[PDB]
Amino acid sequence: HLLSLTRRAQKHRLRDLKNQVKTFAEKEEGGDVKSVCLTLFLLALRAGNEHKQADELEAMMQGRGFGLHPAVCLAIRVNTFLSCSQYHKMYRTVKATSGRQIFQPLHTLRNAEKELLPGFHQFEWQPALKNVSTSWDVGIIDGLSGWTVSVDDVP
Amino acid sequence: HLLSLTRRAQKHRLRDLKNQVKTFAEKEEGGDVKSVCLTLFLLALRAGNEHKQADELEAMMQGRGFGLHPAVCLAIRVNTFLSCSQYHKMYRTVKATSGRQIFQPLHTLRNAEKELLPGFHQFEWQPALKNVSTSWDVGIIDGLSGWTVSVDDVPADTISRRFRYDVALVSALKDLEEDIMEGLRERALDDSMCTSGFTVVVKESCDGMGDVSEKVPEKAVRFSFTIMSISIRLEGEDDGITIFQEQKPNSELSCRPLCLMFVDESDHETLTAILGPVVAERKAMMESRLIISVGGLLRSFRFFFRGTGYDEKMVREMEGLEASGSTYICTLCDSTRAEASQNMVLHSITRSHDENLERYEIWRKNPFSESADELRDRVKGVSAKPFMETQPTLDALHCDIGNATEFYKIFQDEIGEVYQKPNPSREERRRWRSTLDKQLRKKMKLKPVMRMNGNYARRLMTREAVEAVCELVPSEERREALLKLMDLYLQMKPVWRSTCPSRDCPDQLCQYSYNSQQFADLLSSMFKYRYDGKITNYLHKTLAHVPEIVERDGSIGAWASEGNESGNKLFRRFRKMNARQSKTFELEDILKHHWLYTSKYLQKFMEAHK
Ligand SMILES: [Ca+2]
Ligand SMILES: [Zn+2]
Repeated sequence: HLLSLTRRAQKHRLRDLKNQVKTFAEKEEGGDVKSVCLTLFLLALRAGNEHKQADELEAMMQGRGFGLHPAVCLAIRVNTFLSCSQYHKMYRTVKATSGRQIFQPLHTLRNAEKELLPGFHQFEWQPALKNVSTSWDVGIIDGLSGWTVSVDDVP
Repeated sequence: HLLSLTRRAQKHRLRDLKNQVKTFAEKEEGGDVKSVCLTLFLLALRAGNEHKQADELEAMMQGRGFGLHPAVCLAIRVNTFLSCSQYHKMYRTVKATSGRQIFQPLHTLRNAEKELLPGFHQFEWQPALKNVSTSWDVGIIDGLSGWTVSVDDVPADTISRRFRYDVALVSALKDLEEDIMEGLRERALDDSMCTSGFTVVVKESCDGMGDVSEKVPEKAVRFSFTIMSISIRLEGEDDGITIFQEQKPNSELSCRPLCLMFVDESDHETLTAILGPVVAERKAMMESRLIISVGGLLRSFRFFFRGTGYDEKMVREMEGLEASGSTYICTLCDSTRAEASQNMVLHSITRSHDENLERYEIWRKNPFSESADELRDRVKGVSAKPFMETQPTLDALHCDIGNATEFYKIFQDEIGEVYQKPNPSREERRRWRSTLDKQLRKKMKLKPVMRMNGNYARRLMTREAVEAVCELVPSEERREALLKLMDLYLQMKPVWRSTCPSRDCPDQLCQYSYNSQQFADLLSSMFKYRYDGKITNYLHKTLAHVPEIVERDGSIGAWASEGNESGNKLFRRFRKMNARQSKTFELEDILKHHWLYTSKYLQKFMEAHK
């Protein structure tokens, strides 16, 4: 079996096959040796339904994503109701195993949405709004809106 | 470019080269089209000096499969209370975006788990176990155990779920197959040889839980066991050679649940009905020897069980003793309350299972025709029949709580004058409590608790907090006194709370005799007003039986029941997140999910090299 054989035995077992493939590739594609034998693999695997093999091979070759945009992750975390600490646990656990780190750490989520949250973009009005302050970078304010806290009054 | 066309486009171009490669593969390599192209491409990649991708594809179709192993995935699903549907949203999410899916689908988690749960690996008990079926594949069984449900009898109302005991044993031990073989190799012991001489020591714990905010009573009970140590016996002359000893026995992550019921601890009727088959298994398993395929070979184990994780309420309940302000305070010794304020230290361990059985006989047959109080005295507190054997042992954690509530009550008394005024009212007690609580908040920063949990007792039994309330007590002798008291207590504390005192604190053991004696003498002297004839029972256990127990049973605190108590916390979160939703299915689901949570194989991946 040419699977567990050394390099140069598979070499001279398949010299004629690789010669025929290189000749055909030079005949039709200018000579790109790699892309032909890569699609040979494409179709050879997709014959038996193991589409999973084909995906991970198109995963390696100029892959889209080792990793995810940090926004997609922040979104993942908030949309799976993940505790911050649990997600961090997961991040450490999924990074230590086969991790090139994929998920972003937590502290990069915290500055990632400073764009998603309110009070960020600059804006204005004309004519200037009435009875509304013009400061535009005010984030989350508690709604009491200036309650004159002394006790004896309406509390 | 061939990278731009459709796959039908491709086939219809590259048909003839596919035919050529298939025919040559037939005549020379066995007809293997797949491998012949894999190693072809692999060698054309190694033509360029593109070594790194040649390696990625080299480790890609062998050994490791997909991005991260399924078991690592099941484990993360478990270790984060991730709902099945939450997990699929994430799966779709991370897969659709840049994948190369990494996580595995649910139905492969659901198919790769049956390796972790009980009821999967084969075994055989030699000799045959007593009154236990021989099928080795029982999974989760419902605990009623064939109850004759007809209405007119006692009703089979109570819901329960449970494994068969031995199957859970074998599953958690084949889980420990990794570490036992690593212990076998690390010691450089023989592997194929010395297969029938293993020895396992197993701590089991039981406990119930009140005010389970259900979603029949509120209280729930959880019955669990833990693998303490594994040592070796073959081939003779010597003793048990330890191979494995639990590094963190007190942890929750090492506490394996077996049975869950929606029952209260109090009704004895329902508790014994459910937990009976279990007692017979333990008693029936003590004799036989286990035969398991471990480390590649069939091998034979023997067992020693140590029931130590019970609280005293249940320890005394489960042993026929009367509870709990009884005259016979000690579970180990026979002194009354009076006899426990007189003599603090000189005592000898007596109580066990079998004598309790015979003395119950003395109580039931009544061969000497004695009156009640004296039949009470001949048996020395043996009234009800023991149904279950528990090591006569002390629990660490609740001992700390008792001494902490006593010192809290003592501090409340000392702030005011209790040895001046021997009869105060409740007003001064609440009043004394109020200045203590204010003093505790200003100094040490600890708000009060309705009840002193263990961590507040760790912060309580320290010298600074004590000197912040010593400053309230005006007399300088009572002050210096309880301060010397606190110091003596702090020297003898790490003796019982440690895993192995013979190694971690040998010196407190050597002066333990003297340190406990000086504690008891100074208490009796400068406190006779309070400790005339009424002492609590943990104080007894700790002034009479600790050196003897820890010398006898090579370690203490390592067997407390804390590990199981804090796990109820997780039980609670598992009733919140993974509800079935049904009581019928829901206990089974908790057990399933919690058994997985407590596996070690999955905890090796939870660490991932820290
Ligand atoms: Ca308890
Ligand atoms: Zn005793």
